[PDB]
Amino acid sequence: ASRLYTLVLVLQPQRVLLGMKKRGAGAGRWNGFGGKVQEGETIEDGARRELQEESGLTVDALHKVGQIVFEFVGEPELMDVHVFCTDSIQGTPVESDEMRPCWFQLDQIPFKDMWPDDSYWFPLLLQKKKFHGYFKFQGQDTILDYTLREVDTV
Ligand SMILES: Nc1nc2ncccc2[nH]1
Repeated sequence: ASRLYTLVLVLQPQRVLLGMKKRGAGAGRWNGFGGKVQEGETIEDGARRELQEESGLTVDALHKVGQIVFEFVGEPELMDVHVFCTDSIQGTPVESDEMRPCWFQLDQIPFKDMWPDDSYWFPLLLQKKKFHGYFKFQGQDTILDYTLREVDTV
């Protein structure tokens, strides 16, 4: 019982784009851009669509970098998050009622204001490693258990 989500990191040689979510799921935290995959839509097409919706940016090729499954205790559905990165975008990041984008130098990624699991897998993304992870959460702040391994094929 899992539901598909996407997550896109615009990762350039010296900086990464994140968005401050203003409401709803994950509000108040910096995040990549993504959301639910639609009926009849490929995961990658969903990732490209959500990047545009949430950041205003157009991406062509997206590179698969990981899969992370999230369990929230007390919630039936697991989140099956397909993570992608890109270094070539078009457009300029757009602030909307839903998200405030902002570039971060790689040594200044705001982990204290991000979901706590990101501290584990972001360093792999930064070194161009691919991964499979699982995180069991209680609430939005507490990781009860996790696994995380590097893979050759996402
Ligand atoms: N970047 C990111 N980390 C997350 N952790 C748990 C749920 C959703 C998440 N999005």
